[PDB]
Amino acid sequence: IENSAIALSGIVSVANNADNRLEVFGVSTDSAVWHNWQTAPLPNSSWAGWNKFNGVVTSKPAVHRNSDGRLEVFVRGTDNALWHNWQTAADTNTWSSWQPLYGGITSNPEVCLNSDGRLEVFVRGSDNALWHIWQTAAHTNSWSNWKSLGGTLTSNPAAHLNADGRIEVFARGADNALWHIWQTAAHTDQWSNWQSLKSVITSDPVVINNCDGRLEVFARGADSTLRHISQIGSDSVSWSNWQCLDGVITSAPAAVKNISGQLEVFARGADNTLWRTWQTSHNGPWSNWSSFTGIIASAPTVAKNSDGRIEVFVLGLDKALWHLWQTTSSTTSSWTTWALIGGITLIDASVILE
Amino acid sequence: IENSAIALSGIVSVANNADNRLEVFGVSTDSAVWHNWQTAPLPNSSWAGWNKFNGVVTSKPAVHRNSDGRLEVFVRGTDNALWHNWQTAADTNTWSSWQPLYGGITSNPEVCLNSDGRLEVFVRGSDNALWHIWQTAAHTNSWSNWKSLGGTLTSNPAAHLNADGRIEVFARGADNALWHIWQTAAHTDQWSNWQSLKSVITSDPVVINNCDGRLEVFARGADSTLRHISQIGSDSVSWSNWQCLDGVITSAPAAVKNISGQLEVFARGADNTLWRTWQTSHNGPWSNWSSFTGIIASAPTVAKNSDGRIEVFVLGLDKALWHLWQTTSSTTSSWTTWALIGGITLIDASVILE
Amino acid sequence: IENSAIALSGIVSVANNADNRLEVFGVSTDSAVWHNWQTAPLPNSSWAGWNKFNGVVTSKPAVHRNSDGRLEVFVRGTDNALWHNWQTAADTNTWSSWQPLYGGITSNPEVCLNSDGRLEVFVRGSDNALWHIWQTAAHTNSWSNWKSLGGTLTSNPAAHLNADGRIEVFARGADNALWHIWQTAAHTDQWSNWQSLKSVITSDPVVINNCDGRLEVFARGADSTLRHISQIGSDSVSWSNWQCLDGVITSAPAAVKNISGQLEVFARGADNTLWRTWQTSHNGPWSNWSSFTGIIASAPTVAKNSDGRIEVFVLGLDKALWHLWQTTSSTTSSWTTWALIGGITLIDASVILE
Amino acid sequence: IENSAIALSGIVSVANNADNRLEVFGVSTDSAVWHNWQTAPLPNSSWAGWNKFNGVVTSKPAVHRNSDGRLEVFVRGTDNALWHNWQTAADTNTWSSWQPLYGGITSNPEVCLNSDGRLEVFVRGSDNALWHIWQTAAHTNSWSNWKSLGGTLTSNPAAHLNADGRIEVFARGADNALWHIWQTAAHTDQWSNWQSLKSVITSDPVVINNCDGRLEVFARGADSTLRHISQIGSDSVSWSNWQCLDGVITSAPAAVKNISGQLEVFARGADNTLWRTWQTSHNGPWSNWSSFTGIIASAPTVAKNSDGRIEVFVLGLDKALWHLWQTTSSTTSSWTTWALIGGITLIDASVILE
Ligand SMILES: C[C@@H]1O[C@@H](O)[C@@H](O)[C@H](O)[C@@H]1O
Ligand SMILES: C[C@@H]1O[C@@H](O)[C@@H](O)[C@H](O)[C@@H]1O
Ligand SMILES: C[C@@H]1O[C@@H](O)[C@@H](O)[C@H](O)[C@@H]1O
Ligand SMILES: C[C@@H]1O[C@@H](O)[C@@H](O)[C@H](O)[C@@H]1O
Ligand SMILES: C[C@@H]1O[C@H](O)[C@@H](O)[C@H](O)[C@@H]1O
Ligand SMILES: C[C@@H]1O[C@H](O)[C@@H](O)[C@H](O)[C@@H]1O
Ligand SMILES: C[C@@H]1O[C@H](O)[C@@H](O)[C@H](O)[C@@H]1O
Ligand SMILES: C[C@@H]1O[C@H](O)[C@@H](O)[C@H](O)[C@@H]1O
Ligand SMILES: C[C@@H]1O[C@H](O)[C@@H](O)[C@H](O)[C@@H]1O
Ligand SMILES: C[C@@H]1O[C@H](O)[C@@H](O)[C@H](O)[C@@H]1O
Ligand SMILES: C[C@@H]1O[C@H](O)[C@@H](O)[C@H](O)[C@@H]1O
Ligand SMILES: C[C@@H]1O[C@H](O)[C@@H](O)[C@H](O)[C@@H]1O
Ligand SMILES: C[C@@H]1O[C@H](O)[C@@H](O)[C@H](O)[C@@H]1O
Ligand SMILES: C[C@@H]1O[C@H](O)[C@@H](O)[C@H](O)[C@@H]1O
Ligand SMILES: C[C@@H]1O[C@H](O)[C@@H](O)[C@H](O)[C@@H]1O
Ligand SMILES: C[C@@H]1O[C@H](O)[C@@H](O)[C@H](O)[C@@H]1O
Repeated sequence: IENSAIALSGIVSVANNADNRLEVFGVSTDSAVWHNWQTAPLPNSSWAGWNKFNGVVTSKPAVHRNSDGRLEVFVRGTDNALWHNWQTAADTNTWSSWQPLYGGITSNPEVCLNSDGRLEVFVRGSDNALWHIWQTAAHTNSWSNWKSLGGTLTSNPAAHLNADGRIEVFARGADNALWHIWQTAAHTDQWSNWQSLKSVITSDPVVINNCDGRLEVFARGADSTLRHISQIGSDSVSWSNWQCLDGVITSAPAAVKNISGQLEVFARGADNTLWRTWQTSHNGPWSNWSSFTGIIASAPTVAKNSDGRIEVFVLGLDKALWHLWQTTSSTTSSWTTWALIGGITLIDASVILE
Repeated sequence: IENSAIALSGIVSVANNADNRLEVFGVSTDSAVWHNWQTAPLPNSSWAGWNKFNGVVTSKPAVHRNSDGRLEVFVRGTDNALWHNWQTAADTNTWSSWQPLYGGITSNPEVCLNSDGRLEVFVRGSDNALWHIWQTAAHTNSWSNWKSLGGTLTSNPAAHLNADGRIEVFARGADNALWHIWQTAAHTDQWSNWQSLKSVITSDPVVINNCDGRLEVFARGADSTLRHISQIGSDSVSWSNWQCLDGVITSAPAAVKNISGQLEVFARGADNTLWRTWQTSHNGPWSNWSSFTGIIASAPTVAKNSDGRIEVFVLGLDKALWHLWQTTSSTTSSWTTWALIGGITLIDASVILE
Repeated sequence: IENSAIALSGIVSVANNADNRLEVFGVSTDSAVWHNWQTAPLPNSSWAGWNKFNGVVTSKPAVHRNSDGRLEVFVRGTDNALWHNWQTAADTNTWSSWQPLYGGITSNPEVCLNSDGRLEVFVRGSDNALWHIWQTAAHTNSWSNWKSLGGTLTSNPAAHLNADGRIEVFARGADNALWHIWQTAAHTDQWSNWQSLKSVITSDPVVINNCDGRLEVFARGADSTLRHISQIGSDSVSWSNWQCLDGVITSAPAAVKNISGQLEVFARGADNTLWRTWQTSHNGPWSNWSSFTGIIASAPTVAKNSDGRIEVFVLGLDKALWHLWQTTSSTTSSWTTWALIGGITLIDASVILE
Repeated sequence: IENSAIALSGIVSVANNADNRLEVFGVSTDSAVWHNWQTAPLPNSSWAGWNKFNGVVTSKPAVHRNSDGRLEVFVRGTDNALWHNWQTAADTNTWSSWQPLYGGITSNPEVCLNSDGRLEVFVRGSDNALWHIWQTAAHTNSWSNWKSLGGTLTSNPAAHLNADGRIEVFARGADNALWHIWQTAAHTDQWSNWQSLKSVITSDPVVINNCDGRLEVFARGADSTLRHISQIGSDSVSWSNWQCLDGVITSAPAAVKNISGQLEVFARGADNTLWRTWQTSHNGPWSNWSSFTGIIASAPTVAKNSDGRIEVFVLGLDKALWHLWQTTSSTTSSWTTWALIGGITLIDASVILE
């Protein structure tokens, strides 16, 4: 692979509803967003069926739960501006129409919740810089003007809250290295300069928080293996060295923290099946990758159920959405085999960044 | 102290709003509930002033945030039944009137959020058993009938979610030991039998979750010192031995998990000042207690701000509410000295359990 | 029990030979020291039989392995002075006669190895202060003069190396609290002043090193339960608060670090059987005590075999030495039941400190 | 670099004497072994000066301390057989002549101490298999016959005790992967078959024990960076995945466990200076490499002083031995700059394995 490659992304965005039911969002062959959901937060739950939002879209959709429980989806439109829609009541299938947030968008949108309850969206803009826009009041349809954070992006952005409430954004730069920028006071429009974490990544970065409040970042490297880095913590503003893990992966990775507090990472492997690795102990070494039966056609998208059970979604060879999950909450739970969520097929609507 | 004593409780209940502003609830000399809140989730924020809910009450009030962000308060009424009121919109000072949930209540109420978004309330009933009632749909004013969990309670109940979504309830029993009972499937009406954790406690139990998903319980013991016990974990249904910490305490303890993942405990000490102890490392030993200047007249009530800063509320010698807090998010942050939240005085409305 | 009680001690001293065979030393009804050893460092090993050192003694004997592998035993004599004898070659049953080190001794002797290979002995002296004497060259029969470290002791001393090579000595003081004093430079005659760790202990203190280089001290408390305290570490000269563990114990405790790095403690329990508790995780909480069948008449003495298997020695109701051990090296190994090491009976020769 | 390269090795072997004084062994331009030692185990200690053992040698020498404190050195002779010499008394400069152990040796020798006090030596033999020979009685000049462990070696062997007393040997195989073989009962002639840890290493393997009893192995990889792997533990016979650390290294690595229980690794870096990395927390992530001033001409050899202070030895550009060390025992201690141990120059006598 080339240093400037971006690994295959996930095919849906997933969220937990206010009642913790999983709900997924993808783009079908009509270039419209469709969604589907569990009807109950139970291990046996049926799924409602695929329901369409009217409107042609031009990016992967991004979803986040508002601080009042209402889901809200962000997507690029036919006019290359940002659009969004939302549940008008938590846990209810009453949605707004797509509504305009304007701007000129050249990446998939990335949405984060500030620690004061206000949603905030990050995109690459028409000048390849990072731009953002936010709710000016928690869970309200009052949005700011667009504002630039500068930089030159060559990946989609990835945003995450630090334990102290400061949003931090990660993105690949013009030199194919991982760069990052952050709020310097929680949920305030006060930002750092861009700083480089070095190395070379060949996927979007993926970021998760450890129990102990340290951010950890995962990405595919130049040699096509998983690599990761973490904050040193203790009021330090330093990071660890990079480590790679053996095993060639062929999609973006997806990270999750299990209910035991340990990290797990999923990715499509060299044989195009789903691979999983997990920390064997607190901060510990990582297990050899383990494989699930079945060839997959997207990166995994990983979520957790109301009872902590991990669930994974992927594009199948039939171009439909499949999922599998842990049967019980235990960290040693067995897993199901891939099952179909049928009724539509999906396309990869991700913005082509080059 | 006698084995059957119940240590002095906190004087307010505290919650985070959907936007993470702190809001406190207490009972004034008119035997009505009043509340006060931060106007913004900032370290410098002013407080709105004391506002009254009309209605005479006969217990300490209990507050919880619904899964749609709306706060909801539970209290015993003049008729010894359960009453509740709620914000009609998240982050808004538009409240319902007190509305009836009926029942015969002989303890302070305790409220928990199930992992499927439904509030659930636990009380001691007219026959001294544990009784509960719940929302039948997430964040909706549809409630179940009252149902008995049996037992004989001599403390208020304390409820907490396990990492796998199962509510677990702790309460002192007829033998003055700590007992507990739990959902055996997450957010389902399937409960265990009562089981004893043994020992003798002289306060309500206080329960918190560790990073690694293990519950930890704190209480004052027969010798008036803090003692604690924790789940062994690893799909075990066993608990650790009890450990006590040196230092005589004179109120209920209050536990909090800081943004570094470590536990801290606050309690009024033998000299009637606020004492604090913290885990020195991951699961580690506990620090010697450290003292804050100022004589206090209630147990502490502890909360965290939107940026992770710990904040403590207590009754003063003037019978008014005071608070102090960490000045920065760091675990080594300095602390302020007690400041007054003036305008009313408070009484301890806790139900007298004997 | 009274605050000034000293819990029943172990009946033998145990050491590993240069080849790691266990060897035990006790006092028989002739008031002479006898010893016995494994003939091979194997799980099935026979024991050689009881062999007598000629000479009447007046304390429990203390044994340590020199830095050249030779065992060396220290004891108080009929003249109340210190005497010692030694293997003249490692792993060989060729011993010196008892040889004089003089002094006036009013406690059992305690021996430690400095980090530069020189043995050092600590005793309470005729004026109740701590006194010490040392090899002036590693593993050589050249000893210093007696020198005083001051203080007032009401227990036998317990000495242990810090991770940085500094000997630290623990002993109960005139106020029945735990006190300690330490080298301020490794293996040098430069010592701190006495400092109090506070509390009240009713046994000799027992000290062990954690993996992470922090000393941890165990003792019985005023309420007859096990209590413990540890160094905070990180170049701090502070200690944790004291914690007690539920369960009444009736002898001195014995601590050991298993080959997994976790601490375990053994003690005679309230029912006069052997009890065991272990840390359930890294620095973690402690297990409920578990009991071994059989009434015992001394504190346990605990050792580790060449393969890490834990082995325990106690006085039986027949006044003979019994032992049991782990059958395999695993931390979850099963245990044998008490077996007799027959041929002599033993007395408790410990110096009566009052 | 090629997959079959073996990274530059250290220029001396180092041991602690019975009194913990450091002593180093190297080969000079006369192809004889010389040694030098600290005169006292102190931070300021002078060194004795270079002293020659008569006899021409044909490998790097290997040194180990016997279980009776006497150092013993192993080397290949002019006849390609194994030779050894020893201190005849601990801590004394009275040495045997080189004495024969015979055999046909095609690697540097590697020496380990069994958990029953018997030295054991591992070499590649005339048929490229692993061969070994051992003391049949602890610290005695009675040796076994040579015996084969099979395999095909392309690196020098590296041997280490498991926490349970079983020797484990690591060596690169015919496929350039890391292989290992182990005693299946502690200090017994009962061995496993060879098993592969996979990957590709371009240096000798280096093995150390973690506090928690798990072996960890370090080696340079095919991409010239440091990589490492560890035992999973918990009576499992599994290992972690491999991880690499960013940073090109140009010698064998040297690992050490500091007195805080954390691992540190030293290696010559891409700019031919000494680099150091350390675990930032328990099992934690690894720091970015830090550099010491000065170009070096060998891998580092790392030791610990009697007080825990880390000390490093390297070949200088003048072909003499240099060292630097921590000034205090603290983990954050400052370091000295390179100082000369003058009087001879050294050559790399390592056996050329191809
Ligand atoms: C995001 C970063 O912004 C500037 O610093 C560029 O010079 C970097 O190459 C990178 O694109
Ligand atoms: C809550 C518990 O319920 C029953 O088991 C009683 O026998 C106990 O004493 C306790 O009150
Ligand atoms: C060992 C200690 O030495 C002195 O400080 C005494 O005052 C203490 O009581 C204690 O005995
Ligand atoms: C040491 C190992 O021994 C055999 O298994 C060989 O097939 C391997 O290639 C390796 O050399
Ligand atoms: C998502 C939105 O759907 C609408 O129908 C379009 O008119 C907008 O341009 C945008 O594409
Ligand atoms: C997303 C932002 O929208 C604005 O309208 C543009 O002017 C900016 O360059 C950027 O593209
Ligand atoms: C995940 C499923 O595995 C099967 O082998 C495929 O045939 C399906 O299309 C799908 O990819
Ligand atoms: C809290 C409620 O306030 C109301 O005014 C009363 O009528 C009810 O009895 C109850 O006390
Ligand atoms: C709280 C419950 O209310 C019901 O009405 C009573 O019948 C129960 O005994 C219990 O007190
Ligand atoms: C906390 C405050 O400390 C002061 O000393 C008291 O005078 C106030 O009443 C209040 O208790
Ligand atoms: C241990 C020593 O044994 C000898 O026989 C005695 O003479 C000494 O006094 C001392 O008791
Ligand atoms: C052990 C020491 O021996 C010396 O001879 C005595 O003078 C001291 O007081 C002390 O007893
Ligand atoms: C440990 C052994 O247990 C048995 O019950 C006793 O009869 C023996 O004397 C001995 O104490
Ligand atoms: C190390 C030994 O030194 C001796 O002098 C030689 O005779 C042997 O062959 C061997 O080299
Ligand atoms: C080291 C061993 O020495 C023996 O003499 C040889 O026969 C073996 O092949 C091997 O080289
Ligand atoms: C370590 C020392 O650093 C210096 O720069 C060199 O000149 C010396 O030869 C030696 O290598």
